[PDB]
Amino acid sequence: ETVAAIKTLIQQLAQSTDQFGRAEINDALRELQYSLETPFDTVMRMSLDTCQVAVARIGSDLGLFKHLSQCASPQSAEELADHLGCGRELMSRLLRYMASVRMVQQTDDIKYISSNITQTLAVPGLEAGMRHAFENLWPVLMALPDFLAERKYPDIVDAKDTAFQKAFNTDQDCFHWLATQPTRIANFKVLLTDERTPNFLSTFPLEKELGSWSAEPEKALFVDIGGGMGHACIRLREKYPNQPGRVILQDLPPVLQAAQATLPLSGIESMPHNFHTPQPVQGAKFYFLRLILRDFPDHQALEILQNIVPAMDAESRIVIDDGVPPEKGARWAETGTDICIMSALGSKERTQRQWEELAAKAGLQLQALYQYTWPVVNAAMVFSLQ
Amino acid sequence: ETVAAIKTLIQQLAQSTDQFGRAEINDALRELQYSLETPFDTVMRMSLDTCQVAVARIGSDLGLFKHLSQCASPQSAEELADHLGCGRELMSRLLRYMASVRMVQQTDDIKYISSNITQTLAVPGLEAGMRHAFENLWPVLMALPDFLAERKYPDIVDAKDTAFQKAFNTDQDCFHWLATQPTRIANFKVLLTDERTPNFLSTFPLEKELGSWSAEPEKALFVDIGGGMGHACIRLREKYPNQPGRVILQDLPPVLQAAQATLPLSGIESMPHNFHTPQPVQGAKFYFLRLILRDFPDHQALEILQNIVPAMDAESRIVIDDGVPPEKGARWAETGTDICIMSALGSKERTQRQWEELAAKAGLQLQALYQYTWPVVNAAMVFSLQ
Ligand SMILES: Nc1ncnc2c1ncn2[C@@H]1O[C@H](CSCC[C@H](N)C(=O)O)[C@@H](O)[C@H]1O
Ligand SMILES: Nc1ncnc2c1ncn2[C@@H]1O[C@H](CSCC[C@H](N)C(=O)O)[C@@H](O)[C@H]1O
Repeated sequence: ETVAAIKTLIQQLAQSTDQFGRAEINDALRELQYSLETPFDTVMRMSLDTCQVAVARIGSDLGLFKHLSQCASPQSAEELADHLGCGRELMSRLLRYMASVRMVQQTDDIKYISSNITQTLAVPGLEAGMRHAFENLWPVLMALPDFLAERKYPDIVDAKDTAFQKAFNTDQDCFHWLATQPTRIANFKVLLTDERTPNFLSTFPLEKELGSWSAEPEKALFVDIGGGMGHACIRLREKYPNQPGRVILQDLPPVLQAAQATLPLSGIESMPHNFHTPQPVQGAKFYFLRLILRDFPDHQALEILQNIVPAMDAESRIVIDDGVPPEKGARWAETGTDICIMSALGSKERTQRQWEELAAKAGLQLQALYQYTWPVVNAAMVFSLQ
Repeated sequence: ETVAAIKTLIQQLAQSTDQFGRAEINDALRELQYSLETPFDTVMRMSLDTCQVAVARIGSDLGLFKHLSQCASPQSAEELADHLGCGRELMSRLLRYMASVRMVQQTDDIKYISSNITQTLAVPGLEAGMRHAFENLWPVLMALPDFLAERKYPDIVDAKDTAFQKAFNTDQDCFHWLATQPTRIANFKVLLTDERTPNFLSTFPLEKELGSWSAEPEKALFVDIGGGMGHACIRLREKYPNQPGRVILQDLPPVLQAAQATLPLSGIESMPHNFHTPQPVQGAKFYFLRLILRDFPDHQALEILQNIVPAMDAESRIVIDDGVPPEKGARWAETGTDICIMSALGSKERTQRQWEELAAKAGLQLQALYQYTWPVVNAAMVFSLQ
């Protein structure tokens, strides 16, 4: 059949390229889908695609993805239902739906095996992002249209006056509201254990950027500001095991104690630091900010940069590792993020020119930009004092 | 470039087939996307694809899609913002996101024109379907995971005990509650103006099913039970304009009122009738139920059928026009519908065997099954007395 032939050739093209080529193919397949659906199909697609997150959250509550990924033969719906404690008819209907969207696979004797998506949802860090989206993002998006209608469609600029405050009936911003929320801290801390791949070290020419700087007598090579579990520090020490200089993970105390389990015995310091205060480490080569500034409106993002600038020597650099969407033709993964951080945080995705304008207000100029993902661009941008 | 070549060749294959083949290709493109995405891509897709309904809702509130679909030239974001009463920065970011998911088209000089999806969302009945998804379906899906956990995963069979009651904090079932909400019933009435295509008359062998039936003296040929705007009656009269016999649209008076604008001035009777009460028309050739019975659990669906059966002749037929999902390999459109109607109405999609089991409890037997859509199957099922 022509359908089998299409799948075979796209599969073969996909395996004949790298992860960025496969991402480009997937965006093309998505664009083809939208161009080819009928009007009624469009409305059905938009209506039913919301089911995926709800049904993933149920499968996660039942432990279904973890169980199915460990099974060694196809499982019947009754076997899964009786094992996980689910009603037989309910489980059979959830599995039929999951099979239709490849969350599981259905065999021709109507049994079930894991798919690539089953394996994904069984990973704690990824499972946690799905649960984050259901419990924290969905309420904000559900509130955005009426929030904007009430306020007469304002440009959102303040983290304490956006859809989040209407959706959760609070007056705090996300950061502070979450502390008051037991169940959501546990999922968030699990979320921080996910490590995105690839990372900036795949294209960052660290030796070229070192240049005229010296680690002697005891200077810091790398200060990871808000570095979470410290994945950037770990990958840096791993890739450049012979480069001298302190490598310092900076974050809040509760996150730093969680990171102790995973950090190496030696080579990475843990330093409690609130990045809304002056940077304590002086003259470091790289002050590193990964997925930090995108969570803040320009006013607060600027204050974070101004808190680092007085610690910089002439050879110091601020490295912002973040999304850099293009000026036109932006893709859904970076425009969707923009709407979400608008609605929850009052912040925004920034083009290269918007990053430069923000950094110029802190006294900085862009020296170099090292993309490491495509077609949705994440880049390490290297800034020095003007 | 490979991506351009894939789009060219899929587009050419799509143009060469019919709507059923294009739907087959679209399901295959979806399956390829899901198998080719990375684990991180899966979570981002699940997370962000719900932005689409939220942003469509906003563009609907602003009249954006209706406006853009009437525009004779590309519009800048500033021109749209100022025309529609939206903040310029807000409108720019919404348009960028809409273009990235083909809800509009962005030009090379960063202006905006209608896409196929813009035109769809400008259609009142299709727009109303999207607004229904946002305001009615979304809160029920949002409530389903916690509802199932509280009741430890029951099999849902009661229309007054499902996620709908939790989501809207009421003890009414969905049908009664909707009537007490003026803006929601108003949207619903616009929703009824959308006419699905193709319809059952494309494969229904009317003359063979009629045989020698005579309309003499006063008999009805076609009774459209819960017929809405009467599309099935209108199409029947248009395709067989010389077939004698009355054609009767039965619904509740508020819906029949909205139908008068569209009905032909002669040939179709509007008869108020509650299908939970005994059927007034005796001895009709066809009692027609399109997309009625899937809205009810088996007990209440049985009673609707039992209200008709005493009116039937030996020649009378009940025609159920509804989804007939396969025993295996069902598609996302028909399984996702099953999960939505579970959560909001306590009902279910039914396989052919499940329809026959239900209809036998009313003393009916299946005589013919006429599919008219593929690969998601809708069929007219013709039942007679045992
Ligand atoms: N005021 C503050 N001072 C220092 N760290 C903060 C902070 N507010 C939030 N954070 C931290 O900022 C991080 C945001 S997510 C961390 C992402 C990390 N840079 C990475 O790419 O791996 C969290 O670890 C959180 O604990
Ligand atoms: N108790 C009742 N008696 C008669 N009609 C009812 C009813 N409850 C709901 N309805 C009607 O049933 C219809 C369901 S949707 C309409 C579907 C229609 N058969 C078609 O496909 O074209 C609505 O028009 C609604 O007004």
